[PDB]
Amino acid sequence: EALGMVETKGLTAAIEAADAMVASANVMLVGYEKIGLGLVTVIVRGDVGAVKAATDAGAAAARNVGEVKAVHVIPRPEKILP
Amino acid sequence: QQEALGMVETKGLTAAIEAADAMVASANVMLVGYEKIGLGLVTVIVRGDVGAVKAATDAGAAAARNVGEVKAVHVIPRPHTDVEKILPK
Amino acid sequence: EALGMVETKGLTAAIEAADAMVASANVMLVGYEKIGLGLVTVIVRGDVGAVKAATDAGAAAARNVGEVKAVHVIPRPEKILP
Amino acid sequence: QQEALGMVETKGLTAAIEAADAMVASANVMLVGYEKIGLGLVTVIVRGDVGAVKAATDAGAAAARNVGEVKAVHVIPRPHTDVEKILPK
Amino acid sequence: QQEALGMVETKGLTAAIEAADAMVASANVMLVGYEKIGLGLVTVIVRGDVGAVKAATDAGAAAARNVGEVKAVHVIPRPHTDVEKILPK
Amino acid sequence: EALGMVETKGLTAAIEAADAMVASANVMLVGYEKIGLGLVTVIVRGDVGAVKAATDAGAAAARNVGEVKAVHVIPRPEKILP
Repeated sequence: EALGMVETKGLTAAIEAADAMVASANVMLVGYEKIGLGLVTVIVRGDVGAVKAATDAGAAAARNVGEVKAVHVIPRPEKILP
Repeated sequence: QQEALGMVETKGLTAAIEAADAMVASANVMLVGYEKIGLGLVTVIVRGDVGAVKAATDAGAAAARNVGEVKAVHVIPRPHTDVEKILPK
Repeated sequence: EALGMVETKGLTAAIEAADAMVASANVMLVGYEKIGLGLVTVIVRGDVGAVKAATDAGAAAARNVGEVKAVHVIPRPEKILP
Repeated sequence: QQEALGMVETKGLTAAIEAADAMVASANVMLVGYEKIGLGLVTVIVRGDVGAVKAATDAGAAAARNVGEVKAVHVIPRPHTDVEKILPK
Repeated sequence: QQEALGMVETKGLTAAIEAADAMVASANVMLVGYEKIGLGLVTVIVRGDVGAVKAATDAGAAAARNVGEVKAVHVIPRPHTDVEKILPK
Repeated sequence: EALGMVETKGLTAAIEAADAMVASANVMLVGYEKIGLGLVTVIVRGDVGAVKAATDAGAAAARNVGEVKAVHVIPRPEKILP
């Protein structure tokens, strides 16, 4: 049960990422995190395969809207989230 | 391709309220809400038909431009079963 | 029943605007909004005439304290506020 | 011209607490509170007589300057019926 | 010199979650939590033995560097009676 | 019963200051304050002597981690805090 995240500059690029990820595979949206400097992180949860597929599609879709600052998959054993 | 989310991201809140007003008066769109992400950035979100949403965002963006900076303008067509599920809310 | 707003860089310029607007005409102070980057929006509600008079006086008074970033009147039919 | 609001806006919180202390010890002014607006900006607000408020803000600004940056210093004379009504509180 | 606090401060949240994961898998350290201070800065805090904490922070910092910027890496040895008392929590 | 504070750029430098202050003298940690721009203020309370000793040690320790923006002691008569 992996965690996946797309970090963007702008919220529009983050919602675009969230839409692309959930349509792409069997992943559940955990939520959003605002850390300032116009930075928003979109977090998904699901099996490793579904998470890797979702983040690649979420990053590719956000890229067309705004600047993607980070794309990452953590195949974890939600304790690690804020 | 029937249901959609629309957004106008501005630098300044006045430009965002101006966008929200122009959107709802220009097309058959319902205001979902606002989001503050820091750096003076505010996102205005609307919901309605893809055609209505594309028309609202173009009018929202044009009206906000007269007040402040518009940083982003975007339309996301949605499945219609859980249109608002992808929003932070 | 119009909405009026003065957006400033600095809070002192915003409180100065709020004071000038409420003394100028029959307008009710809705509140303040902080959006970061030192930006503060002062919002008033009242009839269109009273709102246009208040915002012109609020902008002119704030100008003497700090930098006014936006001045606007919306003659609306509070649903549109955050 | 009898009741007034006073403010000292600083870059840094230490300079703001230093201003608040200098204000209350220098003149017959009551501390209303603080406001954080981002960009490291903090506003200290005082209430009292116009004369006392002008004297407190000058001492608050001078004391804060030794600690940090002072971005704004201002006095607003108020009607006395609803002195604090204009504040965000 | 037995109990310690460790921290990795990053620009970006993804780099912070990556640090948190690398820390807990690399050494016998417990994740305390996160702190957002603005400017896109996030601090990840761990608790454990001084040796384990120095090993976790080095692995957390190295793993975060592959994702984003690491702004600070630090180890604070603690008395063991009230290890977490100094944290903002 | 004085107030003492160390203002830093970064949270790590602030926690380092808090640790150095509490070990240095008989001072109680009031708390932390985040004002944005990566600025964090660490506040202590105790007798004037203990507070002056704590802030000097807290500033010296933070200096080795990050940039200290302010160091100050107020020998007060907690009303003055946010």
